[PDB]
Amino acid sequence: FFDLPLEELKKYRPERYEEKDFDEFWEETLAESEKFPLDPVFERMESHLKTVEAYDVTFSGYRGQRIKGWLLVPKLEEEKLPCVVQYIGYNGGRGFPHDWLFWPSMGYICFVMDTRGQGSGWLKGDTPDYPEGPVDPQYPGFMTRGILDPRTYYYRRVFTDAVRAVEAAASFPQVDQERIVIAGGSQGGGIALAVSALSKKAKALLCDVPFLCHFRRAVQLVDTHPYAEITNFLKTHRDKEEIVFRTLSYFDGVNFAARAKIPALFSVGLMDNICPPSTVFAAYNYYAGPKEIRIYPYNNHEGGGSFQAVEQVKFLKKLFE
Amino acid sequence: FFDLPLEELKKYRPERYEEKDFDEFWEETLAESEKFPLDPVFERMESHLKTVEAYDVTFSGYRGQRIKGWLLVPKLEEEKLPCVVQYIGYNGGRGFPHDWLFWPSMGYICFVMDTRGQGSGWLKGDTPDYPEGPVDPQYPGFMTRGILDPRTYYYRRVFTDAVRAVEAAASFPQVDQERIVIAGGSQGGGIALAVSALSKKAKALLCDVPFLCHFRRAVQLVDTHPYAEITNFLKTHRDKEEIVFRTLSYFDGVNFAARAKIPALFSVGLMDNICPPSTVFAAYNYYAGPKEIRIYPYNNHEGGGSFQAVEQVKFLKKLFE
Amino acid sequence: FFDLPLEELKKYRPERYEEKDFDEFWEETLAESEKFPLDPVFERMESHLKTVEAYDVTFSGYRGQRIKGWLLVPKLEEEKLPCVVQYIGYNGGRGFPHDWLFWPSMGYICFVMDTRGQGSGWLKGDTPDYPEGPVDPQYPGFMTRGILDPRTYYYRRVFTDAVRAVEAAASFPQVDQERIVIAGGSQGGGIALAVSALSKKAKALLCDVPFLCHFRRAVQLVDTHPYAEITNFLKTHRDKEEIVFRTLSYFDGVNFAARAKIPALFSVGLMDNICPPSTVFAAYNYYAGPKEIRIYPYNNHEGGGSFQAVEQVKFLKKLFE
Amino acid sequence: FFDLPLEELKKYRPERYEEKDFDEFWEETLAESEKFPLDPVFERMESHLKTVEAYDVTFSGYRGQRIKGWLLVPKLEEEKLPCVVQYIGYNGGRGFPHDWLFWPSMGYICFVMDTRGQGSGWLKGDTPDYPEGPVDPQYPGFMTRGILDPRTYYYRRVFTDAVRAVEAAASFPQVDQERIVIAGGSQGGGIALAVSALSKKAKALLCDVPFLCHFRRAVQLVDTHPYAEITNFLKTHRDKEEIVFRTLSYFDGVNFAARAKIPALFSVGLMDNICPPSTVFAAYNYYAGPKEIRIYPYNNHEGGGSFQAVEQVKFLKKLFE
Amino acid sequence: FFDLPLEELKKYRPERYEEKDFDEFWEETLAESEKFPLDPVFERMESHLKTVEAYDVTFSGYRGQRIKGWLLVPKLEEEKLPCVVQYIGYNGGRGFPHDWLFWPSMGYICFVMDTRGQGSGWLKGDTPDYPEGPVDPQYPGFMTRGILDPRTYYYRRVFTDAVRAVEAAASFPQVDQERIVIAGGSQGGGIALAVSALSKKAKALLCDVPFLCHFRRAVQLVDTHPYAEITNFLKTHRDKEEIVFRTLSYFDGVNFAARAKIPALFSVGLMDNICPPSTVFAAYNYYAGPKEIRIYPYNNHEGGGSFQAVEQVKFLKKLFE
Amino acid sequence: FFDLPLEELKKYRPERYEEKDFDEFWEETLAESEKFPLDPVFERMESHLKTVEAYDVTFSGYRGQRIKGWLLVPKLEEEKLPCVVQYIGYNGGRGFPHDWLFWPSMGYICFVMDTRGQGSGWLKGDTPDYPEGPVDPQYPGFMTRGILDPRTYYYRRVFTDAVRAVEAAASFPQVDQERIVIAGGSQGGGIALAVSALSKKAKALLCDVPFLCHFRRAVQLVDTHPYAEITNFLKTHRDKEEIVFRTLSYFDGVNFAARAKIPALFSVGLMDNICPPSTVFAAYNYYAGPKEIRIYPYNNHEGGGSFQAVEQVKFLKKLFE
Ligand SMILES: [Ca+2]
Ligand SMILES: [Ca+2]
Ligand SMILES: [Ca+2]
Ligand SMILES: [Ca+2]
Ligand SMILES: [Ca+2]
Ligand SMILES: [Ca+2]
Ligand SMILES: [Ca+2]
Ligand SMILES: [Ca+2]
Repeated sequence: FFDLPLEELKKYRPERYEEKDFDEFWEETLAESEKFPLDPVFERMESHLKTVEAYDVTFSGYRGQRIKGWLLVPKLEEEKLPCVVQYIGYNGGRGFPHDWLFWPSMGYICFVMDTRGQGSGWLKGDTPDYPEGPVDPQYPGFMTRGILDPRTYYYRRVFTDAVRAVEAAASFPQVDQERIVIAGGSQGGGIALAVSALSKKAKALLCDVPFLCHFRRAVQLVDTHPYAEITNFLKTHRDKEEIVFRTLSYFDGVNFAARAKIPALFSVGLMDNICPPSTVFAAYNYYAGPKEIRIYPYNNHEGGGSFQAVEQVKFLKKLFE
Repeated sequence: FFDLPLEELKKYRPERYEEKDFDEFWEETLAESEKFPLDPVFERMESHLKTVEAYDVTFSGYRGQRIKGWLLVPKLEEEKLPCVVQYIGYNGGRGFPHDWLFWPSMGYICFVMDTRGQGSGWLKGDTPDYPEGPVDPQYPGFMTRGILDPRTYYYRRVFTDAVRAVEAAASFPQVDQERIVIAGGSQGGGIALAVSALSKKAKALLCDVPFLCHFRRAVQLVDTHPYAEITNFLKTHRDKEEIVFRTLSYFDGVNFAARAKIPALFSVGLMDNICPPSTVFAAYNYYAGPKEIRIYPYNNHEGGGSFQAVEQVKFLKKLFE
Repeated sequence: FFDLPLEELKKYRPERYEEKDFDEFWEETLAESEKFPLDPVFERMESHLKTVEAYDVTFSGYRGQRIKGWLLVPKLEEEKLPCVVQYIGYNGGRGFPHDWLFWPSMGYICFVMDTRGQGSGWLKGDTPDYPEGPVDPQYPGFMTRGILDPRTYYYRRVFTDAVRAVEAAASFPQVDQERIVIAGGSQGGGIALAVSALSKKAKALLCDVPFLCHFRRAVQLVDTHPYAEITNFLKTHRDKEEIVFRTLSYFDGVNFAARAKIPALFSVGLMDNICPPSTVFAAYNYYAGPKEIRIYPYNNHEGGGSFQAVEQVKFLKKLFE
Repeated sequence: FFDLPLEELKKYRPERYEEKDFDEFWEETLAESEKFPLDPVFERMESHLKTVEAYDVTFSGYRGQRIKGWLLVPKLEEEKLPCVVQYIGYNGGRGFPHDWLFWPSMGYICFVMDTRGQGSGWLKGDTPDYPEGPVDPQYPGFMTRGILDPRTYYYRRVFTDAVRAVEAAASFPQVDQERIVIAGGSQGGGIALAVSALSKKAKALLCDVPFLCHFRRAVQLVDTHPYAEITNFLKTHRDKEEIVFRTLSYFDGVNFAARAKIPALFSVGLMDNICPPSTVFAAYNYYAGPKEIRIYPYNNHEGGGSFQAVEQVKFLKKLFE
Repeated sequence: FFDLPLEELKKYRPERYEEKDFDEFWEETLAESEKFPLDPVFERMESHLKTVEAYDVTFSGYRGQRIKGWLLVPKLEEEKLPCVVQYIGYNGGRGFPHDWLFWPSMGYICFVMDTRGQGSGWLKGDTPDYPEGPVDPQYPGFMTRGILDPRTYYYRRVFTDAVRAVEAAASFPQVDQERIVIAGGSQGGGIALAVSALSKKAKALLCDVPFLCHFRRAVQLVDTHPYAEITNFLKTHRDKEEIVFRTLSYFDGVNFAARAKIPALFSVGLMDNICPPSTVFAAYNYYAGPKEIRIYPYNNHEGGGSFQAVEQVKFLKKLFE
Repeated sequence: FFDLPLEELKKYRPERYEEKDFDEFWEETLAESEKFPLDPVFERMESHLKTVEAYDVTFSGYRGQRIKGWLLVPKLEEEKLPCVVQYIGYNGGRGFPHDWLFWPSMGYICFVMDTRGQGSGWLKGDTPDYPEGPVDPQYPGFMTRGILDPRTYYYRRVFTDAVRAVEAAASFPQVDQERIVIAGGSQGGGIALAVSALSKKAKALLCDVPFLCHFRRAVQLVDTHPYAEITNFLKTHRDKEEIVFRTLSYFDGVNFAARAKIPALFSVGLMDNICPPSTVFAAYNYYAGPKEIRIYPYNNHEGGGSFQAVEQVKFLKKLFE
C-alpha cells in the first residue's frame, strides 16, 4: 500500500488542468482525419482455428495512414453479434489471431487494433508509425515521442486510429451496432478512455488498470516504466517542464473521463506501481457516465486477472438485456 | 547465454543415474492406484461460453484421491474429436474454464488437470494434496515435500494423477482415443514427460521448456526458483545430499525420456534461467521416440510463446494425417 | 523509518477484530489435545558438551502427535533451577544441542521446542507436521497451510504443541516451577505470546521482534517474507479475503496479548521490515500483564541482539528476587 | 572478469560477417548525401566563457538534414590550430558549450556533433531525427529503429552526419587540416570508428570503450543496455533474426576497423559489461592502421577516465611532431 | 517524491540541536591550527594545458598538517582575477589539473582542495589523514571515523583544512580578495557551508545538493551511502546513540548555516535520495545571509547539472557588479 | 557453482608470488614487537554467567599497542585445560563474553581476540588501531588501509596482534600449552593461517571459509565485499596496481600456508562468493602440515555451520588423544 488510503482514493478529485482549446484540438484532429476514406478491408485468412473465423484488417486511422488489426468472428448462427474493440498494452501489438480468443468464445465479435510503431516488447506488431516530419530529441520509448507539441505527440495519432477502429468494426455486416464495446487494460485502457469521449459509436467501456492518467501525479509517485520515460526526459530537459505537461494535458484520461457518457466498468489494483491507484481513481471519479469499479486490494498491475474477465462478461450481459 | 554453447547442447548426453528398481517402483505405484476405481465424473456447467461446452471434472488419481479438472468441448459437427491433456505450471491450478480456450478453438477437446496442493501463485486451484501420514521437515514449496523417500515424495502423487487423467480423458464419449495428446510447459512439461513413459493411452507429447529434468545439474547452474528450493534444503540438511538425489532420480524427466516411445515436439529457450537449456537438451537427447525441438536462442523462460503454439498445431495436424 | 513515528507507536491501539467464539475455539483445542497423555520422555545423550547435560526430548503436542526437543541442564549444585522454554524462528528447527548454550550458561535449564514441519531454512529440524486430512491449495510455506479454516490452520497445531511443551518442561524433576519462562523471537515471539495467554504454567514472557501480530496491517505495510505468503495467496484467491482474515484472527498475537497476565519483556526494531514496529506495538500496547519494551531505533529485524540478551538476564534476575 | 582471458582477447579475431555490397552501400549513401550542399554555418555566441570563443554550428548531414553542434576555439596566438571532432555517447547530445572544455584547454579547436533524435538521457540535445517515411515497429530506443533494412536504419543517418561533420570542421579557417582528430567513447567510439573508414579528411582516431561492435557476440554476452534493446526486439520478432543481423553487419565497427588506415589510440575496460572487452578487442585486432590500446583491467565502462585523457594528449602530441 | 512536499519543505525549520560550547569549540580549533604557519607553496607544473597555468599547491591545514591542491590560473590580461575555492565530493580527491577546467574557462582562478585520506572512490587524491592518536572502532569510511568525541572526529580536521585553504588562495598575488567564492556539491557543499560560517575571507557561497546536514533526519529517511555509515555504526554500538549525535551536532551544516552571513546560491534535487531535500532545505531555511535556491523537481543527486553551472556564473557576475 | 569444478579445485596449485624478503619482513616485524613486554592482564568480571568464569583481557600486540579480549574458563575439575584462540570476522569485535560460549561448553578455555579498529558492523569492539603516522588515501574499510607499503599495511598490525595473542593465552596458568588451538572463519581464518606460520606456540589450526587468500584471483572472480574494496581502489588508482599486489603478497594466506606445519582442519563452501572456493583451495593445497578439508557443495559463505562445529570438536579430540 504505497498510495492514498482507500477511503481517500474514493473521494480523490484533484483539480483538473487542461488548455481552453482542448475540445477544438480534438475536433480539428478528427475532422482532418475524416477527410480520408476509412476504406476498411476484411480479408478472410487461412487458419487452423475451427470455432472462429479470422480476418486480416486494414483501415485508415490518423491522416489516412493504414493500420492493421484482426477480426475474430465466432461461428454462431445469430445474424448480428455484439462486438468488443480491443486495444493493446504498452510494447504489444496484434500478435496472432489465436492470442485474442476470449471474447469470441463468449459470443462477441472481436476487433483487435494493432498499435503503430510498437509491437516489439511482449507481442509482435505489424503497423508502423508515420511522424509529422522531424522526430525531435526523445527518451527511448513512445511516451516522449513528439512531446514538445500536442500536434506532433505520438498519442494524437494512436487515439485517432482508435476512434477510427470503432468505425471500422461498425462497418462489418455481422456487427450489432447497438452492442459495440471498447476495451483495454493499461495503455489499452487509456486508449479506450480517450475513445469513450471522442467516439460516437461506442456503447460501453471496459477500462482496466488504466495508463495515461493524471501524468503529473504518476511521475512524482512511481519510478517504474513507462511513466519513468517522462521523468527521465524532464531530468535532462530541465527548461521543458511546463511545455511537457501542457502537451500531456491533451491526452490525459482524467480530462477525457470528465467528457465520457457511456456506461463503464473499471478495475484497479491497490498495490499497482505501474498505474498507481490514485491516477486510476482520479479518472474513475471524474468519469461522467454510469460507472462501476472493481477494487483488488492485494493485486499489483495484474489487477483482477481472470476474475475481472468474469466480471466483465456479467456486466455486459446485464447492461445489454 | 549462461549455459553450454548450442553445438555442445546438441550433443549433451550426460551419464544417467537411476536406481536398479526404477521400473519396479513405477509398476507398483501404478498398480496400487489402479485398485481404486477411476470413477470419472463430468458435469456440464452453466457458463457464458458460447463456442465451447464446459464440464467440471473429478477423477481418482493417486490412491483413490479425488482430483479436479476442466473439460472443454468445442461445438463442432464431428462426432469424435482429438484431445489435449493439459498439465499446469508451478504454483498454478485449473483456474476458470475460459483460461484454456486455445485447444478447443483449434478443434480439440481439452482436459485440464488441476495440480494437487498448489493453485495459489498465479492461477487458482481447487485440489488438495493428501500426504502419506507425516509431512517431514521441508523448505517452503513442493520440491522438497517428502523428498527423503521416493514413496512419500510429492511428485509420485502428481505423476500418478497425471497418468490417471489420460484414462479419464479417454473415458469421455466424444474423445477420439487414437488422437490423445499430452501437453505441458515448465512443471507441466516435466509431468507430461513422466506420462509419456508411464501411460499406454497417450499418442503424442508437447513438451515446452521442461522442468523436473537433470536435477543435479539444475541445482548447480541456477539460483532461481523453483530449483533453489532443493539447494536451500541441502544448505541446511548437509547430511542428506545422497538421499535427496537418490529420491529425485525416480522423478527425473531424463530417465523417463529414455523410456518414452511416442512422437514429441519439444521447445527450449537458450536464455532460460528457470529451466536451463542443458537440462532440457539432456531430456530431449535421451528421448527415445520420434522427436523434434524448436530452439529459441534469445528467449528466457517464455520460450517460443505464441510462435510455438503455431508450431504445435502444425505438428499435430501433420502427425495425425 | 518506514512506519508510524515513535510517539504514535506508543499510543497505537488499533480496533481489535476477533470472532465471538475465540475463547471457546482455544478451550476446545486444548481440551481435545489433553485427552492424549503428555508422555514426556527425556533421554540423556552422548555429547562432547562438558558444562551442560543434554537430553533428547519427546512429548505429545497437538492431538497426541509426538514433538521433538532438547533439554540442556547446566552442571550446577542447585537442586531446583529456573527454566527457559525456547521457541524457534521461521524455517528453523531444534538443530543441535550446542546451538542453545546461552540460557544454560546463565544457570537456566533450557527446553528447546522443535517446530513441526519446518527445520529446513537456517537450522535443521526433526519433527513432522500431521495435517487434518486434506492439505488444501496453498502458497509455498507455512503461513497459508490450512488457512481456509481455523480448525485446519497450521498454527493451531504449533500453538498447541507450544502449550504442551511448558507442561513437559515442568515435568522435569530439577525444574523450579515458580521460575518457568517462555521465550522467543520473530515466529518464536508469536508462539510465546499465544502461550502467555493459553498456558497456566508460564511465569514470565520474553518476546522479541514478534511475528504473527496484526496480520491485516502487516500485509499492507511490507512485501517481505514470511508475511508476503499471505498477500501472494490473496492475489490469487481473490474470493477468499474475508475467510483468510477470519481464520488469522484466531492466531493473532494482539488478541492473545489482550488476555495475557504474566510479566513480559518485549523488544522492537524501528527499522524492522520483517516484523514492522506497528504490529509489535499493537501487541505490546494490548498486553494485559506487567510489561516493559526495549526499543532499538536504528535496528532492523536483528533487534537488540546481544544487548537485548543482557537486558533479558537482568530482567529475570530482578523479577524472580 | 566475465569475458575471455586477456591472453585470448589479444588474439581474438572472430570470423567477420558482411554482405558483398558493404562498400557500395556506403559509397551510394555518401554520394547521395554529397548532392546537397554542406552549407556549414558558424555563429559566434554570447557566453561567459573567457578563454574560449564558442560558436553555434549547423551543417547538412544525411540527405541535407540540418545537424547542430558547438565549435570551441581556444584564444591562442597560433593562426592554425589542431582540431578534435567529438562524437557523443548514447542518450546524450551537445549540451552547453562549457560541457566540452577539455580539448580547447589543451590548445585544440573542438567540434562537438549533436546526435540526431537523442539528447534526453544524460545531456540535452537540439537535433531531430528525420526518418525514411514509415517508422517500423521497434523496441524503445535507437538500436532497433529501422533495423529491418539497412537503408532505413537509424545509424546510417548518424554515420553520414558524422562523416559530414569532419567536412564542416575542416571548413573553419583557423583549423589545421593536417591535424584533424576524430574522437569518441561508447556510442561516440563506434561512430568515430565508422568515420575512420569513410572519411578522407580524418588524420587520427581516439576510440574509447567502443559500442556498435561485434553485435552477435555483444547480445549473447551481456543483458545490459543499450545492446539489450536488440535482444528484446529478437525475443518478440522471432522470425526476424537473420534480417536483424544482416542489417547490423553494415554498421559493425569490426567491419569498418578492417578498412581504416589512420593512426588510432583505443581503450578498453576488462570489467566493462556495457561494451564487453571481446567486442572492443575484435574491432581493435582488425583495425588496419597503426594502433595502440590502453588496457584497464579493473575498470568497468568508465574505462581509463582522466588517466586515459592524459594518454590521448601525449599520443597526439607525439603523432603530430 | 519520497520527502516532504515542496510547500512544506519551503517552511521546514526543525528545532536545532547544538551544545552550548559550539562556538568555543570552533574558536579553539581554529586558534590552535593558526599557531602553525600557513606556509602556502605554489609550484608551476609542466602541463599540456595551453589556456591555463597549473600550480601544485601545499598549505598547512589542521594542526600544521600539509594538504595538497591545484591552482588553475586562466591566461588573461587582467592583473587581479576572481577566485573559486573548490571542495570535493565524498571519496574524491584533487585528481589532475584538467579535471577542474570550468571556472578557469569562465575567467576565475580556481583553488582545488584535496580531501585528506579519501581520493580512492571516483577521483584519485594525494593527501593523507593524520589522526589524533588512536583510531577507534569504526564502520568502513569517513563518517564514523573518531565519531565518539568531536575533538577526534574526521570532519574537524577537514573543516579546518577548508578554512585554511581560503587563506592560501588569498595569498596568491593575482587573486582579487574582494571576489573569493567558496564552492562545493554534496560533501563539498557541506564543507563549504562550514567555511561560510568560520572563514573571514570568503565573499560568496555556492552550495549544491549539500551533504553533512540534519544528520538525525538524514539517517531515518534514507538507507543510501554515505549517511548509512552512521546508521550501521549505531546498529552495532547500541549504547552510543546520544554520544554519536552530540558529536555530529558540531559538524552539522544547519548549525553553520544559522551563523553564515555571506550571499549564497543553493541547489536541491527533490528526488535526491543521497542528500534528501528536507536536510538541504533545513540548512537553506536557517541560512542567515542573502540567499537563493534553484529547485530541480525531477532530479536525483545529479541536481541541476550543467544548468546549475550556468546559474552559478550568472549569479556571481550579478553579485560582483 | 561459479568457480572451478571440484576435480580442478582439488588439483589447483597456482604459481605463488612473493618477494625475496618475505621471511625477513616477518622476522623483523615480530622481533620489533617482542622488544615491548607482553604485559598480559586478566581481570575477572562480574557476570551473570554461571558455568564459565569470564576475564577481561589486555595484552601488547603490534609495537606495544594494547589489545582487548575475553577469556572464558569453563568451571571444571581438570587443573589444565585445552585452549582455543579465536579470531573474528570482518567488521566484528569481541562483543560480550556470552557471544563465545561454544568452546567453553566443550571444555576448552577460549581466548577471544578483539580486532583493532573494527567492531562496528555486526558485533561491537573496543580496540582502536594506531597507524604508522600518515593514514594515506584509501577506499572505505580495512583492506586498502596503508596498502601502498607493507610496513604501513593494516594487516601487518593485525597479524602481529594475533601472534602475540597466542603468547597471552599461553601465559594463563590453567591453559595446557600442549593443546593450544588457533581458530577462525573468514577474516578470522586468514588471520589464523598467518599465525599457523608465524607462531611457535600453536598446536592445531581450525580454518573455515578463509579470507585474505589468493588476492589477485579473488579480485578477478567476485565483486562482493570485502575483496571489492581492493578492486575499487584499483579502479581509481590506475597507476598503483603493481604496488598494491606487491604489498598484498606479504599478507596472502597461500604464502603462509606453504610454511605452516601444524595439523589443520579446513572448510569450504562451493557456492561461497565472499571467499571463493579457488582461493580457499589454493591455500589448502599449499598447506604444508597434516591437513583435512570439509567440503560443503551447496553452501555459500555460511559454510558448514553447526555441522562444521561438530567436525571440529571430533577432529581435536582425536588429534590430542
Ligand atoms: Ca474550448
Ligand atoms: Ca529394474
Ligand atoms: Ca466467547
Ligand atoms: Ca532418543
Ligand atoms: Ca563490394
Ligand atoms: Ca557558547
Ligand atoms: Ca610539487
Ligand atoms: Ca628470504
